[PDB]
Amino acid sequence: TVMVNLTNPKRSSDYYNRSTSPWNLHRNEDPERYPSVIWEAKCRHLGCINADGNVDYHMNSVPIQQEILVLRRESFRLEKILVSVGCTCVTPIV
Amino acid sequence: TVMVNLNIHNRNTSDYYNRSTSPWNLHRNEDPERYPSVIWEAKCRHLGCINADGNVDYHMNSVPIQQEILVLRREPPHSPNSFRLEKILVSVGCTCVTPIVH
Ligand SMILES: O=C(O)c1cc(NCc2ccccc2OCCOCCOCCOc2ccccc2CNc2cc(C(=O)O)cc(-c3ccnc4ccccc34)c2)cc(-c2ccnc3c2CC=CC3)c1
Repeated sequence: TVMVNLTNPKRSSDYYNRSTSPWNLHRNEDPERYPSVIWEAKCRHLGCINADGNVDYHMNSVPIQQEILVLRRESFRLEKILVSVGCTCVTPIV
Repeated sequence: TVMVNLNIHNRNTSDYYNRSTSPWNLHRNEDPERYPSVIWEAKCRHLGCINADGNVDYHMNSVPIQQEILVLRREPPHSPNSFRLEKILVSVGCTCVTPIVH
């Protein structure tokens, strides 16, 4: 137990819309948490968008996750959580 | 100023990054004055994206995906706080974007 003294690009980025594996954000709010609001990505399609603007289901939209530090009120407890931050397009086999 | 229970935290030293059409490499961001002191950040391998033939198509863009994250910053011992909470940006991977539509 220690004493701790206490700009988001998602407010302006457009990759979620122009990606071949686009996504949308879901608001995760917790007033018992710092940060109080985090935004999690959910891939928009199963497959990926091809050059004709159609979903190619052989390719796979998958979410990229990042482990982040959060504070949970207890005075706080330091914890780690897994957040989906965007999606990428993968081939199922090389 | 708050009181943080660090509980069981201690310092430490999928293959999408390769199968993606916008593949990336991870680079070591190290700062002994920070917790976590090491963060692995992505840097896209190419300006373009990989096409069905396995070559790079530069009319498409590989771009990094960023996440704002909390980190602990070391405070001098003279200070009543052990740590200083900060926000930094980390690239977690890359995506392939079209530069223009239609
Ligand atoms: O097995 C597969 O097929 C395989 C496929 C891909 N990349 C191609 C690909 C990606 C995604 C879907 C299909 C793909 O291929 C389909 C068959 O090819 C049709 C040919 O198209 C020409 C090129 O197109 C691309 C080239 C690069 C990236 C994305 C695309 C296609 N998307 C696209 C193109 C364009 C453009 O303007 O061209 C515009 C948009 C667009 C984006 C967003 N909103 C829109 C809205 C409206 C209109 C367009 C859009 C999307 C890589 C690997 C692979 C991945 C990783 N390691 C390896 C390999 C393959 C081999 C070895 C290793 C394997």
